Amino acid sequence: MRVLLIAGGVSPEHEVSLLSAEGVLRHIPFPTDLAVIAQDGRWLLGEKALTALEAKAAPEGEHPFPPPLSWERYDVVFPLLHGRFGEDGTVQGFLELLGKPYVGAGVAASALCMDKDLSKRVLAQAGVPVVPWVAVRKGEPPVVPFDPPFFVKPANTGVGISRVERFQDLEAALALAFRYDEKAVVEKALSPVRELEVGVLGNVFGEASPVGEVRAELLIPAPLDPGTQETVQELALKAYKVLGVRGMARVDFFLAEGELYLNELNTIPGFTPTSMYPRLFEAGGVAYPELLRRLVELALTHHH
Amino acid sequence: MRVLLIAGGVSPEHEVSLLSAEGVLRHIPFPTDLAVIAQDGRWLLGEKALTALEAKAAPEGEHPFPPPLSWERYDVVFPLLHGRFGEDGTVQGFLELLGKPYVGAGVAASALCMDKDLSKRVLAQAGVPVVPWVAVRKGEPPVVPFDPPFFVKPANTGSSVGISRVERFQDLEAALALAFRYDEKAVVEKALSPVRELEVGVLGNVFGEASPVGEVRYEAPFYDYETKYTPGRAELLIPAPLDPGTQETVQELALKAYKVLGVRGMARVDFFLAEGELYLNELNTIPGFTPTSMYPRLFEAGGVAYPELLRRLVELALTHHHHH
Ligand SMILES: Nc1ncnc2c1ncn2[C@@H]1O[C@H](COP(=O)(O)OP(=O)(O)O)[C@@H](O)[C@H]1O
Ligand SMILES: [K+]
Ligand SMILES: [Mg+2]
Repeated sequence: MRVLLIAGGVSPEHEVSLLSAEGVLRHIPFPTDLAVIAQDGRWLLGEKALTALEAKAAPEGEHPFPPPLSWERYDVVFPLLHGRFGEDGTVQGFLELLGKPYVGAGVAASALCMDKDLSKRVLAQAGVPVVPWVAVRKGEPPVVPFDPPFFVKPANTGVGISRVERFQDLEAALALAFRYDEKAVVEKALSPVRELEVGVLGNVFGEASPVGEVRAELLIPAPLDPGTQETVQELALKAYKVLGVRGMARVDFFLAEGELYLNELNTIPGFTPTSMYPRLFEAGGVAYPELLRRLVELALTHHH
Repeated sequence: MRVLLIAGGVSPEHEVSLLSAEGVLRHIPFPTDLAVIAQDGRWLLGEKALTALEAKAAPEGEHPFPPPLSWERYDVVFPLLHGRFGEDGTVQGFLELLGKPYVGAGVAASALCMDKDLSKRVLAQAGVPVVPWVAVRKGEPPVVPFDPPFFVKPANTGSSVGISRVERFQDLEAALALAFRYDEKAVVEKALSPVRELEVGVLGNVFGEASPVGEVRYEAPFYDYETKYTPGRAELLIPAPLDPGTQETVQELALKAYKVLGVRGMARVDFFLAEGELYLNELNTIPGFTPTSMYPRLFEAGGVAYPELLRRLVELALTHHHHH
């Protein structure tokens, strides 16, 4: 079985995407070719991709989309792209039309988990705790029922984020966010707050890894009481199932005043050997080569 | 200025899509080329695409995806595909990576509006009244929180394909198996009867304008496939016979759901009216443009002639891409 690895991308996470590709290529137990999307959207195949990998940045590519890629020569595609044109369902839709099995969530789950507003609406309706938030659309004035501090983020970008401490500064933060997305979210900023992260693996019905914490060091496992550790994993699996995520997801939480809040589901998390998602499943008995093998196997299982 | 019209698809609504292409091609006020996705997934271009149209069905195609199209010839793509692979964000995602302006909703809104489970979760959270429902996975034991009669559907479907009305729990397993033939996730809704079916068209990007409210009448048990497209079988009341407050409320809820889901271009929003209570049934981001179709007739009743509706759909696509 041969695997195609697509990395880079036009998003600001182009570099960290290439760093994830280097770690995967160094440990995947399959023959794996690399294909790079340069920052200008054009593709690099063959040796120019590896050259772009070693340079850690591909500013300009060769082939405009769609690329002259021998799709039939690969059994599984691993979209290792972060952010826009990576985790938002566009590349997934292309692969769906190519008929190629691919790692990770499908079009609907990728687009939903990328939308900071619509994902919370789904999660809140399912009974999953999330931080109080409001959507603001460009032009329409904002209606914020809570008090500062807020976070003002572009809803679909995954840059333009501001921590607003005075209501006076809200119009400036919305103006900054609106130049990257027509819809913005305003989230109540919790403080003090701890960040917890847990990995899920599987198709719709996943298994949870141990919980980790970001304090920038990675506490693995996170120093959590037995009850809180369980609720984090339970809440992650529920959210994973409600959104219909496939393959994998890193589910980030907030812990404040003893309350858990689902922060974000990442369908293509950072994947260096030292990244949180591989380290969490390593702590759970799933080593990095085995983790990559299972992700490929799950891509084929869904494809029947 | 040149529009590429894409019709057909590998969804069950393939033949419905070719009918809509004929209606759009007849009145579109732009130079428009047709491309057809045959039922095997392979594309027909140029003269073969037009021949596939007169056949009213395209079983086999020539070019595998992606097709050898000169995308730089076309300023706007009009995906006139219904259902899976066309209305659910997959084709939209391809057009996004191509950098080409296209008519209709984006990736997220298309995928969300094609999922009868997730869409209702968003609408119910935003306070939009919906029918009580439950989702069921393939091979997962069904737990129906209410009592029959039911409507069992695949979560991703169109033109009433795979939908069953259930009156006994013994008939539920057979209704779910029929639904699982078209989707791995099913929905089980509480059947409303008697029910009136109200439909209203929306036009615009996120902040839309509503058409007059129309109504669907028929003698069949429900608005099924044969009723929807066999001419004369379903009768369209345009505008619908309603109180002023009722037509107003339908339009307000249509625009509200349209805005929450971030729909672009167009949508036909369908409602249930039962015992004085309204219920939003579903949103359709690529509605029909065929002779028995409600969307263009509603805007025609509202003063927007068929060529003008298609002109604004194309211009809205250009506005979003180049200016947002
Ligand atoms: N809860 C319900 N109560 C009454 N009729 C229903 C209900 N759900 C579906 N129907 C009937 O089934 C038809 C199609 O349902 P819908 O959810 O729109 O599926 P599709 O998207 O395939 O059209 C509707 O026109 C309606 O007549
Ligand atoms: K729909
Ligand atoms: Mg439908």
